[PDB]
Amino acid sequence: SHMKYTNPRFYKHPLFKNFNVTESENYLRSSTDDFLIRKGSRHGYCVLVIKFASDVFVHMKIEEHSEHYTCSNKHFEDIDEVISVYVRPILRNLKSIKAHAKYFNSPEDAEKLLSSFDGSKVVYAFYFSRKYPGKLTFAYNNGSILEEYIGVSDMLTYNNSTFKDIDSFVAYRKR
Amino acid sequence: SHMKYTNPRFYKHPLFKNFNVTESENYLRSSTDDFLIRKGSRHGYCVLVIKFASDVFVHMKIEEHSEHYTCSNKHFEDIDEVISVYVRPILRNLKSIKAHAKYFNSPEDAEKLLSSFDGSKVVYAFYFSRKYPGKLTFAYNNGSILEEYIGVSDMLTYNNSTFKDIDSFVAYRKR
Ligand SMILES: [Cl-]
Ligand SMILES: [Cl-]
Repeated sequence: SHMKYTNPRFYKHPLFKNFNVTESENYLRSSTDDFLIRKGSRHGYCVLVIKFASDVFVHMKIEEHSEHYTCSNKHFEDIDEVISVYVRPILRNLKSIKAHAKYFNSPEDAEKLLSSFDGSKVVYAFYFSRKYPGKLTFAYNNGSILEEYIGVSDMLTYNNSTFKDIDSFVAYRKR
Repeated sequence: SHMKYTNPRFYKHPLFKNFNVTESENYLRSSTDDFLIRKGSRHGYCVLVIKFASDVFVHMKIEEHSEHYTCSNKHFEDIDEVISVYVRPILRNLKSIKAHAKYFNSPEDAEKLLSSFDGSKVVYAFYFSRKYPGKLTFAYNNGSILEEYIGVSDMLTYNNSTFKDIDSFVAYRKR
């Protein structure tokens, strides 16, 4: 935006925390909280921080305009609407992902399974990307270990395609 | 919105036509043009009208706010951005759809094919919905003629799932 004479309205919001990047991630590392909204380094916006895992954080710019907000190219009546329409279904998604039989917490620890490969079947694992916070890595071994990125929003997104959960993704990916 | 003292900015836009619903569809029926933006019946917005077929028109509210516009829950810097980001890929989609081997122009005329059913295979056809302008009807005969709606945006959307074209949709739907 450009600067206004009044405090940004999101300052008054209960989810708004006066944190920078490190403080947000710190606070989230040791909180039960899954997300917060922090201050942006320049005027006009705050930033939604969602903890994907202990060391995976997603920071999304939320812009404040005269009545509405915008977040990820979508438009929202208020911050509460960002949370219900946008954040909760992400969390619902993250919950399923980490419940999955085939989800692991580290690449390093999804390592064991990928190495157990006989030649009998494709071995595959899932773990969140640290190189691209917000991506789920689909890793598989068919002879060589390959990797693919899946987007994590309210759905799982893979190239053109879109999935409610890992299961349906798996179904599509094989056949 | 509520009323302002200045003309809505979209009046100045070259794609804006001072038409109501009938005039828009009329004009589109007999134009080579695929879409236009028309006046809304109340303040604060114009309406994108896309011709899907001779008697299928999709009307989408485009709201004008102080600098940005909104259309289908998405946010746009200007009307031009609505067109490139939103309308052209719809048109690219519509083009493919009507190119498809399995697309027909009327339900009535996708009737022949659905009746040719032997028992040898599932017979299926595609045609745009008139009951829900903006939907593509996927019709199939496996014993009885069933129907399903696919959304037409930049992608084809079917329940949870999303497709670039009919072909990949077909692939998914069978197996
Ligand atoms: Cl707005
Ligand atoms: Cl805006």
